[PDB]
Amino acid sequence: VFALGNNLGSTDGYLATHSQIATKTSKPLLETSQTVSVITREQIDDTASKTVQQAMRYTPGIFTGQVGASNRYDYVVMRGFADNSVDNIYLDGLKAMGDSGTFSSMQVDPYFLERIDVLKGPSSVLYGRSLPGGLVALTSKKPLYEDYRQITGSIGNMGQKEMGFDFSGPLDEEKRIAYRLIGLGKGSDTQFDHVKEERYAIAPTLAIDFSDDTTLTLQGYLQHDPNGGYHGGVPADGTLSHHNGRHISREFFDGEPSKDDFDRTQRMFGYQLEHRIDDVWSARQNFRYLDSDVDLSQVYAYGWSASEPNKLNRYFSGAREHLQAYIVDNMLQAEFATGAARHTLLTGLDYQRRRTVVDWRSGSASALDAFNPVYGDDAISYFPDDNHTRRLEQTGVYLQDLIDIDQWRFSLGLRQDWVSVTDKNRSTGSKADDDWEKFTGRIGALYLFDNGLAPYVSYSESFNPNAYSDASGTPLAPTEGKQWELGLKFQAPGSNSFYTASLFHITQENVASKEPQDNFYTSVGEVRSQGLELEAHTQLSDNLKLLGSYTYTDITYTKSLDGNQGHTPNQAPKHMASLWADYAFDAGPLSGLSIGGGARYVGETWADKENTLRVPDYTLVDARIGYDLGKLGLKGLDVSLNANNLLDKDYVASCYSLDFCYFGEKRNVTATVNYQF
Ligand SMILES: O=C1CCC(=O)N(O)CCCCCNC(=O)CCC(=O)N(O)CCCCCN1
Ligand SMILES: O=C1CCC(=O)N(O)CCCCCNC(=O)CCC(=O)N(O)CCCCCN1
Ligand SMILES: O=C1CCC(=O)N(O)CCCCCNC(=O)CCC(=O)N(O)CCCCCN1
Ligand SMILES: [Fe+3]
Repeated sequence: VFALGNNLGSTDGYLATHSQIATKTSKPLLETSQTVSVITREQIDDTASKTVQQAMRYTPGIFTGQVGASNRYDYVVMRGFADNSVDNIYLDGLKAMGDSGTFSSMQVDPYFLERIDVLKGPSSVLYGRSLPGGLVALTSKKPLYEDYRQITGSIGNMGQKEMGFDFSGPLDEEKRIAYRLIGLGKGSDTQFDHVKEERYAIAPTLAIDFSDDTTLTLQGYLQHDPNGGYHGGVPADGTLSHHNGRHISREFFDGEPSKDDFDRTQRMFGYQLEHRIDDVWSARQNFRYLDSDVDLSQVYAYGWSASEPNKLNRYFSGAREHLQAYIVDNMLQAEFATGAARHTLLTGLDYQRRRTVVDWRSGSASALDAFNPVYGDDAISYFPDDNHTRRLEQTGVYLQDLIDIDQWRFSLGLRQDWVSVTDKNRSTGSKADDDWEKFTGRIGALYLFDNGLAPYVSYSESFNPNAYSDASGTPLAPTEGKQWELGLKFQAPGSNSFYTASLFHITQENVASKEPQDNFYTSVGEVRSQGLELEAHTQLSDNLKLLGSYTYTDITYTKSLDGNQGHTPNQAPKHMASLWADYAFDAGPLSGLSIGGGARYVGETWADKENTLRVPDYTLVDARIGYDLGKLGLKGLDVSLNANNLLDKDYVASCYSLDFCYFGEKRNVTATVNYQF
């Protein structure tokens, strides 16, 4: 059993029935007064999904183009909140613990994942520090109690190759002890000249039942990315328009092949202890330690040379980083009745402690011709080194009551947080030391009709430490999100279909803002995001699987000192939609064959905060072919072929500014072989 900290749903095709993302305790999606999406293991594979970021490319309210084709980090823009989008990821109930103010942001390979859960809007009441768009919860693969052995191989264009294996099963005659061990190797060239991606990772897991009342799960995850692909951008001039009559290629490398390194070693171990006391009382401890090394050498373009017609000015960034982080979550849940009301009452205490030691170097590099470049002129003019030790501590105390009474489903949550953040400029010897406490709350109400219709309303709050500091060097007040949400959910009790609509209004406060004149920030900015999401998961037969989505997002700087009080953030499409279908032939000559694909639409986005032109809209097509050769008498063998961006469209996915625009991925074609023993 054991609802606390577990999804416990069911899954069929692309549709999950339950999640714990919104509650830290298993709850049907239909009875949860929040917007929750679930991306199934099957959805990841069918779409040939290569990262967490890309796996959401079919999910409403999520923009997946912040840095275009780059795969170095998972940038998850939620409900138009692009800033700190790298810090939205949770793994097995615990904040991932990257430091978004450094290069040490972690990435979880999808091959280790069983599910991806997406919670929209402010959600600090259960998690502490987080962004106003929502958050993403990855659920790792766990030991199975029956033997499972899979081997997979993939090959593609762009020099892609990959190997994985996934073995699981019980170790004891009684099936109280089970393991899973997963490993993988991969490599890629990318559309971009002279770039490599490469990764090696292994994940051991051990599960032990001390009895029916107690389970301990032991986890390891060790990952080495000796190369980091491409993580650059080029000027809008001449990507979005011609530059002296020519266009920059989508394969252009703005760096120096002799000085382009990204080495990230991420080492994690942890455990989850599950103890049932009573049919009433349950307790859980989730724990994870992280230790990572990141090494970076990057020459990048930054604007056009003022003197040399078709050359870009270039600069150099260098970094060596060591990140350490501890996270524990202590949960105690009471399940009990009080007359007609059934209560699910949760109390928790969590603790985050992080230290990041960063030695940064920078300088000026030679200009580079943006059309027919000559590489090799790699001398750097160094700027002053900039060395820091960064520390963060977060202690949270939270309370939640899920109250079900007749057809009502209510949610009440409160959390008090103590945050301490410090930054020792180790070059200068100075230290910024700041302590804060924040109170956050959430209240939800949903009415469940007996046909599977569920209207609901939600109010929810969030906070995040401010990345900026004021006229005295003291960091500003944490930013704050507040959200009103209205929704409607529908599942016909027969069907394997599910439909939702969500209407949202998010206000974000204490955003840093200053007049262009000034060098100092004040916490007087405000941002508002409002809109509508529609999501459809259908099975119209036991062969035909559907997904669809529509997103309308109106985000605006409602208060700014910098001239921008009235503008729309860049990297924030007003309109998005997507649709994916998969058809499996199940009897007859074609049996064992599967066919699939889909299309996703992103509306225009602004290239800059100043709003001076648009990044055009784009429509991409995906397609798939699978064949289970077991149907030809070799059981456990299946093969598939995938193509994303099937029409090979050449587009800018987005721009962070007028200097930095990113290309979308060209067609990515994959062939996969899966064999179970
Ligand atoms: O370590 C760093 C920041 C991290 C970074 O920049 N990465 O690229 C790594 C990925 C983490 C976040 C994704 N990027 C952003 O959120 C854009 C940040 C931005 O606007 N800047 O100007 C840069 C910040 C100035 C200091 C530069 N040094
Ligand atoms: O140069 C720095 C510090 C180094 C750094 O932060 N790097 O990422 C490495 C080099 C950036 C190259 C372009 N990177 C992108 O366009 C992705 C977004 C991003 O990462 N930014 O930092 C946005 C601003 C980058 C310019 C200002 N800051
Ligand atoms: O304002 C700051 C700190 C805030 C920050 O880092 N932002 O990104 C603010 C978001 C608006 C700017 C969008 N992007 C760019 O201008 C490109 C690279 C970048 O991001 N820079 O900051 C380098 C610009 C120098 C600005 C001075 N430093
Ligand atoms: Fe950067």
